[PDB]
Amino acid sequence: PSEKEILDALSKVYSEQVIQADDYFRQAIFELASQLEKEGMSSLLATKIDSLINQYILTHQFDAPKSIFDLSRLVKTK
Repeated sequence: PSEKEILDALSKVYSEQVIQADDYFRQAIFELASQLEKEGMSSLLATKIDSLINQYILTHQFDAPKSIFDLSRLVKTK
């Protein structure tokens, strides 16, 4: 479960029309992916993406594109 796979999974989520259409989630994902790219992965960052993706999933009543669930899965693993 590598630093790059998570970064790519973030980018996949970021590119989603429903994420692009929403200024809070778009920027949030953008910031987390930049922190990862810059500093690498961490416990903390894992926690932050987890919280953001939980928030996205719950806010949308489990109606989220596959990539969101894919990302969610990856950061849940660690």
